[PDB]
Amino acid sequence: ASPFRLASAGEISEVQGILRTAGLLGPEKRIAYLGVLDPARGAGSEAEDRRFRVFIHDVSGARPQEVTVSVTNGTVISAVELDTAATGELPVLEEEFEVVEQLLATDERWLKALAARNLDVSKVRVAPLSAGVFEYAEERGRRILRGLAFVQDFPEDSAWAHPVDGLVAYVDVVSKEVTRVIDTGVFPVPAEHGNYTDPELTGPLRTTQKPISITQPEGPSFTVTGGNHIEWEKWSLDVGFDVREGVVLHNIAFRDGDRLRPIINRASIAEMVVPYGDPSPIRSWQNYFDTGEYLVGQYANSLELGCDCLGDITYLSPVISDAFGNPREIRNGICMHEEDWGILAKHSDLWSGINYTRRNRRMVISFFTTIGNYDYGFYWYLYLDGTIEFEAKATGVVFTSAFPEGGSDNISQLAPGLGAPFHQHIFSARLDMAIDGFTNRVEEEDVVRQTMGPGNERGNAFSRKRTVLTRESEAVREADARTGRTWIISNPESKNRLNEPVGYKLHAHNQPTLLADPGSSIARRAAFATKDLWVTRYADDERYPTGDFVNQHSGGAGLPSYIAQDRDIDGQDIVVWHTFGLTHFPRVEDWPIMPVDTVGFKLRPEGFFDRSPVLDVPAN
Amino acid sequence: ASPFRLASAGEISEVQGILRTAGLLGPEKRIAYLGVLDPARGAGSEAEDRRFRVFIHDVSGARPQEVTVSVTNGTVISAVELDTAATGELPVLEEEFEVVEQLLATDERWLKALAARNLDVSKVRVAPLSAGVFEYAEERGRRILRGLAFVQDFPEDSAWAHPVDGLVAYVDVVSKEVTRVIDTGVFPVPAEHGNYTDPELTGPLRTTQKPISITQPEGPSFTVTGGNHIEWEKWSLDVGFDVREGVVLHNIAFRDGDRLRPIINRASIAEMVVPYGDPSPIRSWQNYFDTGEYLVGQYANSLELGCDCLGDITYLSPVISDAFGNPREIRNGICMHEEDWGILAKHSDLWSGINYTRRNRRMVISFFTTIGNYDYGFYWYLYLDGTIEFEAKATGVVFTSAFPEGGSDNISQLAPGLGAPFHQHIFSARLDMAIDGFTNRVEEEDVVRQTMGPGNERGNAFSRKRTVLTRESEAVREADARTGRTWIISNPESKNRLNEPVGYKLHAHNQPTLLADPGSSIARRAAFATKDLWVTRYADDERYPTGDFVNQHSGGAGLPSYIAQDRDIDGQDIVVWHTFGLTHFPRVEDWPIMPVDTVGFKLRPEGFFDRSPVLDVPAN
Ligand SMILES: [Cu+2]
Ligand SMILES: [Cu+2]
Ligand code: NA
Ligand code: NA
Repeated sequence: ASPFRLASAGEISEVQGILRTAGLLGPEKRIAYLGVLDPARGAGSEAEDRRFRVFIHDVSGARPQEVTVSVTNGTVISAVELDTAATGELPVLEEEFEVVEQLLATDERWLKALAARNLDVSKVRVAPLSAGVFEYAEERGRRILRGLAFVQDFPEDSAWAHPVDGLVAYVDVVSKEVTRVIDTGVFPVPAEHGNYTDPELTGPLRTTQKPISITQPEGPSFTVTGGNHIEWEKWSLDVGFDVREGVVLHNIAFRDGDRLRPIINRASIAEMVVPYGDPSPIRSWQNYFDTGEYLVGQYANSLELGCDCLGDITYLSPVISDAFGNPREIRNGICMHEEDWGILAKHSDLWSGINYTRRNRRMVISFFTTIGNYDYGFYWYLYLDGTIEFEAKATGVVFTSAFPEGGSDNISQLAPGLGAPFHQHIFSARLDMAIDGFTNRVEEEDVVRQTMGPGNERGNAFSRKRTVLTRESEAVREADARTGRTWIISNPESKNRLNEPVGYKLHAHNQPTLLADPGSSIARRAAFATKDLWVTRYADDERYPTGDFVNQHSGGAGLPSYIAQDRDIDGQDIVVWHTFGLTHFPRVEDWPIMPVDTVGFKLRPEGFFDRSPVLDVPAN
Repeated sequence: ASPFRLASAGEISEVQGILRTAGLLGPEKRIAYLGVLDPARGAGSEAEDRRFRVFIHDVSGARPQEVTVSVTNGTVISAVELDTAATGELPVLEEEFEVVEQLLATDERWLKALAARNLDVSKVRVAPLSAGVFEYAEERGRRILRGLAFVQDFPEDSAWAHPVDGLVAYVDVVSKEVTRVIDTGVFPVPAEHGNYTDPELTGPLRTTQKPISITQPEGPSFTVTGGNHIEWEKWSLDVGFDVREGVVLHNIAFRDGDRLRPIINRASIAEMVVPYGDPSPIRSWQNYFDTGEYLVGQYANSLELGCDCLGDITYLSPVISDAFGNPREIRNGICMHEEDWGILAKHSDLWSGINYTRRNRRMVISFFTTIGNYDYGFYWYLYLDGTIEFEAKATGVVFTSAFPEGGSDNISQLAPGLGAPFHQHIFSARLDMAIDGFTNRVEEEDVVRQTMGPGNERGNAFSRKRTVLTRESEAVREADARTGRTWIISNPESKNRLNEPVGYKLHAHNQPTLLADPGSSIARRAAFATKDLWVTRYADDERYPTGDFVNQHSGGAGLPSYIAQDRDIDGQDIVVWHTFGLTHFPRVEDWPIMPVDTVGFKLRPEGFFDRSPVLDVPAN
């Protein structure tokens, strides 16, 4: 019944038939992206209109199209040819991963470089990497992928231990041409293996780990209705899934007594960028937008009970489309469960003699994704006390290079002759705010130091200042950990019983933002990442901080272009964009597979409730 | 057998007898502090010498003494009269808590102020607060406590909801004199109650929370031997307990294959300070060193299975001394258990087709303490991958005031007429480092931005710089979140297989440090808190960042005085002092009892192991 229900297999078959009868899905076509569109502002129209956005690629070489279709009304709504030299290529196709290794396997120049290194071609894996935009003018308009080579000694070998440095090729995957092959010098191929399941490397496994058993004998405290509508401990929300963004949260709300109070209309990780800091021309072009270029949702793992998700777990299995419009189920793609979170509140009073202790709990909603050497867990947490937290978990295998003779200021050595280039993982959270409704605004809050003097005779005083962001042109903000800087999203027209506007406070981790030079290509294409916080006026088509077509776009689209409109955000329908990430100087302990590292943010109520919202929690 | 074993009841009886026969523990004496001394550097002396340090107070008015005794040799080792006007008062006695309310209950000036507010004296609770050092010259040399009044409407009432503003008194607890009573004006006593167990306030309790069951059918994976020696998942350590510091960790080490590698010799929270930012003369003197002035260990709660500690929990019950030298057991004062911590490592490889997932685990060691309105949980965590984390959990009831007519820049309103002054909770972690032994050093690590140009043609490069701290005079460091600043403690004489010095990286949360004016009394007495990081050369008697006698000391002792020696720390026996804390602008949701807020730090291996140390973890 709900317009926010997950796309069904049936709905996706219907989309493929509508594109077929309309003659848009010919045998030369590929679906590069398919997703349900969110209902428009003011869903007061009786009965939904399930619409779908589709990106259609033409392998033969024709121009691609952007298509909207209504499955409610079996009709194509719009269909637009795209000039990709202008607005950007389409997302990388999964079938294109192999084409780079196969195109290179017959190229004369490729084989010359391999033979000079005594590499058997059937042993060389080639990674299909996004091209970006640089100085090669013949790439404009063309669908380009660059290739980096790794040696696999045998089928089960970890190729990441054997990079082939000094060598890169570029590939046009439509016309199937190796446009360039660059060989800047021979580097020794690192010899040590990195197979983390070889008893030779692991040694004997531990016998010391006794089991931890986490059960819920009466089942879980949350309920799911309609496929994806969660109700848990006064929280209410819909779990959506998009093949580009991954897990999306809609209609996050809190049942304060008898009325349902909205908090966030839509929450998602709307882009990630991984820029590399090795200035070597073999790699100085390396930057991946995993979300924008590859679509992280389509590589969601299936999560195993007992290994990935432990406890009483409820699964969701979202449906996406393959390149031909057939429905594909991702079995057990989303984990949801509650877990114990220690003490919520505690006090033993000397004067009343009353002792009081309550436990905290969190709702967990997660999925895990693999793009090549990288694996990423996306975790959303809901806590009893109203706090909302996001956490990214980064693991997998580090991207490797050779370690140069006598060192490097931009690469870490992980094993003899084996290096790891410096890089970042930067995420963009897009928070469509709905603090007690849609009239919201953002204040910046700084700690204020006071000087010893009149009115502050003992020099102990300190305060805080709040600056309202009224226009988009002044809502591009930087962190300042030293002054305790946070941001409050409030509703100026909704007050608590103290006659204060209700609000939520955003707590950032204050990690470094984009390190690249402001004149670089990557600072241009990933402008959102140069700043910690952006606020925009909501608009239906302002969906991604980089725009709709990241692959080989020349830069400027998305956030820098939205805020140019200089719209009013003082008490309006606004969207908060928060940049946060990890700056990774790889360590020996990251090799040969890396332990999880984490980064995130959280939002806590700030005068949203009239008292603590967890007075009614039992003792058990 | 171990010299780091917890003090026993027998040992404490023996201490009381030795002080008795020696005529130091007369009927006018009080033990204000008793603790075991750590073994000296080079414990190669066969058989230990269990020594004890004792602070002895004289209620009659004589001078107090500092005494060392050996229970191994039943002899007093040293005994020193103290000039407390010079070196500071002794810690606050527990029996002194009542004396302020009883001394004030017969004072003419106190009763005059109460009658002008129609307060029945038998209903007024008085909080015994530390005095600090300010402008009152008659306080030098005297044992002073200040008193703030709260109304209790009935025995089980929460007095914190009913502060009596505009009123403070000062009290000499030795001669029993009310030295001053200041009444700066009448404020309405806030009327709403804050009883969080009253069904009227809580409403009906939730019936929606189903149970979470955490069991270990084969028992826990860690072993305890000798009372307090932990071995768990290659970790090894001793859990100590001191009535001032609380839980202390000794001899933290990691079993890397066959050899036992030390990491940290001694870890403790060596001081906490809570400064208030309300400039009102009723409160502008308010600062508590809970550790230094009150001794947090002696207020450790007893932790209930199922409420405070959930799972398969092992308890320790430490023994301390009461004011008369009788042993007092704190039943179930320390919780230790392991808990599941999600995914440790994960990768699905496209080319090898191998799927790999491991879970992480943490060892938990905690206690909980109550000082008046405040409750604090101290958590030390040990992780499979070598990470060490500390976490403070702050809860209890916020300290309250009246909320003034038409607002305040230094106080939050929590209920009609009820305010909460701004304040901080600042902790000092003292880390006696032993990275693969005692030759250690500290480098500061900053991210380095590079300009687009020659050698960096595409403007993508970035690097990092490490600055060695060689003398104490240059080891007073500040955070800088914007440049990713961290600190590495390494051993220049111990290398990994890449010929890099092994090391651990300290990750700080980068919260604001002491906000008070640098000329304030509190910036003088709490100098450690004005800076994020200090490094000192180890010395037996350099134990606390504030010195041994915090109560009413005029300032400068501890860290600022140690570093003046300008000793060498480049490859030496060093101690790291890390300042971290919470800046608390109270919110409505903090009332009437506050949900937990957290702050901490962590240390991760940085080239300490030759590869990942968790390759040998099973799948289960
Ligand atoms: Cu990384
Ligand atoms: Cu506080
Ligand atoms: Na909004
Ligand atoms: Na040391």
